[PDB]
Amino acid sequence: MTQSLFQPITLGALTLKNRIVMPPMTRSRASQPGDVANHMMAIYYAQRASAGLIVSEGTQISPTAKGYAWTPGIYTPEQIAGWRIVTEAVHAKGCAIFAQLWHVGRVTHPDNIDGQQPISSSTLKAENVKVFVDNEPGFVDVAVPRAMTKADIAQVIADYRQAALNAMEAGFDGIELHAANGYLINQFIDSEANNRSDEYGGSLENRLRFLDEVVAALVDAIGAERVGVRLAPLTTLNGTVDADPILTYTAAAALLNKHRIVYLHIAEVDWDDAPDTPVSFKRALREAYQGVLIYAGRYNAEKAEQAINDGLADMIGFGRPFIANPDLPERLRHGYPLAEHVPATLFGGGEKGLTDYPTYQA
Ligand SMILES: Cc1cc2nc3c(=O)[nH]c(=O)nc-3n(C[C@H](O)[C@H](O)[C@H](O)COP(=O)(O)O)c2cc1C
Ligand SMILES: O=Cc1ccc(O)cc1
Ligand SMILES: O=Cc1ccc(O)cc1
Repeated sequence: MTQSLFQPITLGALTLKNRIVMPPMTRSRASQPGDVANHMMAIYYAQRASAGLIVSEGTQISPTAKGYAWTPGIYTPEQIAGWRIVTEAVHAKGCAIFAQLWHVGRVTHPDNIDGQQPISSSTLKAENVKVFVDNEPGFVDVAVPRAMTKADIAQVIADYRQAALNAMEAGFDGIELHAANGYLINQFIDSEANNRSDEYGGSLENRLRFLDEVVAALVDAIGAERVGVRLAPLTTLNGTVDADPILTYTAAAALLNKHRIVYLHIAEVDWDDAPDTPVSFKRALREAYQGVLIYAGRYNAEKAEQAINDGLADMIGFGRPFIANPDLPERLRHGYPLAEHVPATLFGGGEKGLTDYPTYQA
């Protein structure tokens, strides 16, 4: 029935139109050279501004934080200006937008990071994990990362902190820390991906240290009311696996709650990796974290409404459906049929498969 889904909600200093979120979705359409957010991306996001909140596709915080060809960066003056075009376009439509600050850690190839060697919590390679390269050739197997030294850690935190400032300069309403889907921070969090012997490995407290320090920096830079964090407790598609996900992530949620981050975003499904997410686990997260809770992963109107009314979620993200339906909210509200996206145009290319999905017309 969707009544709650269409109720507004306060997100820090923002008052959002509804509970629908356009989750972060890499489309790899950044202008070359320079990986700059561009005009077609601005049109793309503005077309979907009826969402209550838009979270931008992952945007790398540095040259070595990139994992896929043509993804937009947020560290150069040009990239900031490029993103500004996007946020202004989105704001002109009346919608809030957060920048997803990204660092892929070991999920990359030297070709995508100026020949450099990928960094990670440890020297563990992601099993059968491929990334894309060039400016095109194709997919290639990820490389072997090198364990991050204390200097590396201080640098990445620095890059995250500056990226946050750059996001504000770019006009974003806030930032989302990508600590999910097997990327850098996730590589510290999950036990089976972190084999460090120092303060950033071993115990649960140590495995959460990097997340704690990065968030501390982000909050210090732009305020907790403008900081969101994304986690992926149960999925493992990109190579990260935890030994006790339920405990690790309930703890992570409690930790983030202390930082008073504005929202916690849970990535429940990653492609066809949809692990059963116990309602009991969801209720524990609801108690561990008291802010705005967002979930994304195979939701339809019914399941979204039910998640909100059961007290499990405050907002719900719809990813793939938003790709093919710029007016997704209107369709969900009326029960109009949803167009399906074309996998072949998800990444790279131009406007085709990006801005030419029409709004609904009976
Ligand atoms: C083309 C595509 C690119 C994605 N890129 C991102 C991203 O950059 N960052 C992220 O955290 N999740 C990313 N996601 C995951 C989505 O945000 C979302 O959690 C996922 O698609 C599950 O929701 P859905 O079943 O409604 O599509 C991507 C998904 C797709 C389909
Ligand atoms: O096919 C191109 C491509 C670019 C970046 C990716 O993330 C995935 C695919
Ligand atoms: O398909 C690209 C992709 C990028 C980042 C993720 O978090 C998940 C998917």
